[PDB]
Amino acid sequence: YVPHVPYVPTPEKVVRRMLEIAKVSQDDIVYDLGCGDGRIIITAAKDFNVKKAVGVEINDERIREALANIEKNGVTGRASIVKGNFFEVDISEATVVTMFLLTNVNEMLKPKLEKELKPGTRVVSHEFEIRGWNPKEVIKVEDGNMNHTVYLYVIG
Ligand SMILES: C[S@@+](CC[C@H](N)C(=O)[O-])C[C@H]1O[C@@H](n2cnc3c(N)ncnc32)[C@H](O)[C@@H]1O
Ligand SMILES: [Mg+2]
Repeated sequence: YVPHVPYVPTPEKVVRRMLEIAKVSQDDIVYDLGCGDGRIIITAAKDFNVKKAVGVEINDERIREALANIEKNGVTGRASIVKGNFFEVDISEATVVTMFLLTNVNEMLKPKLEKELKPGTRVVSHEFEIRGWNPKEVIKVEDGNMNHTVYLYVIG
């Protein structure tokens, strides 16, 4: 089995602000690349009423959490998990893509996004500047003692 692996979730306030910044609404399909405990797709479904939210995650410890959290939050009808490497998972149906990634995956991520996402798709990232792209918005989010940066991109 896969042993314990540390992770970094996005604080709840930053999750909300990300979805606000991307103007997430009911008609949206939200994909979270590396969804961890599922909080972004759960909040999108629970608080922003999205028709569909899909979390992609490779770590089974995280997936087990996320699956339970979906039930605990009463959003099993609209939120789901895809087990896999998000580089290898089809995200083309997304109208909004969220990311909080702490490794240098920029060079790899850019071509998959341009290839699979339709023009007008919004990409919103927590402290992940996408090198070579021009952000529509760069927003500082104050979170108690903590500060965060959120980037918004619009495909095309
Ligand atoms: C920084 S945590 C963020 C979790 C969540 N999106 C949030 O903001 O609260 C990054 C997550 O991405 C997952 N991850 C990293 N690389 C991945 C990959 N290639 N495919 C799927 N998941 C990945 C990790 O296992 C971890 O759960
Ligand atoms: Mg932060």
